[PDB]
Amino acid sequence: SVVEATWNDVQLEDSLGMEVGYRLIPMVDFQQDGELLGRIRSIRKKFAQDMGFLPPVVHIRDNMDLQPARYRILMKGVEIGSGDAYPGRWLAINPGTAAGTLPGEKTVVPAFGLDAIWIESALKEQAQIQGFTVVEASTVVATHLNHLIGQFSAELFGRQEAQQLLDRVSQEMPKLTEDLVPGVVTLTTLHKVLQNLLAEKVPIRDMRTILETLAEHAPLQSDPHELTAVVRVALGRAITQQWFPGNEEVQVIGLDTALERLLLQALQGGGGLEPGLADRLLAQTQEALSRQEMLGAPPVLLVNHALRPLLSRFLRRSLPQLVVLSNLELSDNRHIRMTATIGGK
Repeated sequence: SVVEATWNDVQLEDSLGMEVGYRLIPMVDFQQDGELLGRIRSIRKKFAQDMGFLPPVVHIRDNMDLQPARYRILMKGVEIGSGDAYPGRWLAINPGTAAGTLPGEKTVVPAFGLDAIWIESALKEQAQIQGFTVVEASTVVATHLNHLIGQFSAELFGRQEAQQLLDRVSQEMPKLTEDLVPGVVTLTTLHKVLQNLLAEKVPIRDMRTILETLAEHAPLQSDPHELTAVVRVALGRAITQQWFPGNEEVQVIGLDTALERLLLQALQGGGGLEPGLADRLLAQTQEALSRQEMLGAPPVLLVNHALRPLLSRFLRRSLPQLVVLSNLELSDNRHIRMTATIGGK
């Protein structure tokens, strides 16, 4: 080569990254406009003021093995999503209800999970008025990034990100922090708690309540999978108001009184559930899920407080659409009504 090899030639693995074909470099250009880097900043901003932490910088490099207009989205090196985005063009998408068609390569685009037609620039006002939603091309990439962050936010929330958060908390209630870590709770434990929380879509903007609650219970208990369940109940009014806004009815999914004990039994001296139960749940569970999807009701299962740690650990890795709550985490001022059940069909 021209210049001698130095340690600066060691590229470390990026927490969150992106690779881009040459036809897309113009929208990821530092020097030129950067039509996309604007949209990425707005995602990282609107994520911290919303989910309570700053996602890690998106390291974008180009890679010439890719098609001209293809992007890969990477996490810690592994590709976690990819798609095609064409700069001169726009995208037209039916929300499921519009009528008409249009000229183009019909593609079930990966960013939205809907069917949609890439169209050229001038058909805009017509596509909007036939019933379509018309987006720019950077917006396609950006929207695709945004789903991937809010689906991997548990694994993007690394220990280095937890310390960085602890330092933002520590400048607005320094009392709280000075003696909770590494005093009563080790940063390992705190991180395992906030990660278990981000994992089930539970916002952690209320550090005031999470540290107050830990500092109360940490001396007499230090299993994260146990403190997690107790921070959850501290956040009950906030979790309730997440999936059930207003003070109207609470149309939940529940499980059967016998099935409850069936599992409650398998809990005590069991190291895990047995194979037979397994496949019955997921079918019987997806059964009740499909009813609520027609009725207009949310996908929330409401279980006994000792069953939630493990129905969510078991069901969610198949149907991550599913929210698994606890009767102890709902507000009392709320009217319940189990409008779908998990029993003998």
